[PDB]
Amino acid sequence: CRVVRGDYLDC
Repeated sequence: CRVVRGDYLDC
């Protein structure tokens, strides 16, 4: 998983 700034998946 990378990050959530337009980068997270479902974790």
